[PDB]
This record gives sequence, C-alpha cells and structure tokens, in this order.
Amino acid sequence: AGPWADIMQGPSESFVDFANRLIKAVEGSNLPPSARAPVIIDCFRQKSQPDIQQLIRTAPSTLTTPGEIIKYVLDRQ
Repeated sequence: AGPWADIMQGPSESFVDFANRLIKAVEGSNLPPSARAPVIIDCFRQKSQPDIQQLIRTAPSTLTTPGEIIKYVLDRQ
C-alpha cells in the first residue's frame, strides 16, 4: 500500500483540496517521475467522493492528464 492509499476525499472536502493532498502523496513517493501522472488519474477514479467518481467515469475518454480531469470536475460539479 503506497502513500496514496491513505488519501481519500472527505465527506466535506472540496475536490481541489483532495487533489492537492493526493498529488503531494504521489509526488513524494518512490514512484518514478514519469509514473506520477497515470497513478494520479487512477486515484481520482478510485478515491474521490462517489458523486465525483461517477462524474469521472462518464467523462470523455479524451481527457488524458490530471489537469484536464481537475478542470473537468471544477467546471461540471
């Protein structure tokens, strides 16, 4: 279990704050730099609040970066 496992969006935490903690826990880990982006995305899918999880599952497959997912959530939530 990597340092992201402990990181899940709280019942009253804004997604951006959840994203911040998570990105922190991923960036300070032993993962190679090149591996951070795709791990961050999986965590967004698995560790967010349920409403946010369905939002990310419905999203266009053309969102490829953590930054596009964040922007998508903030605009549409």
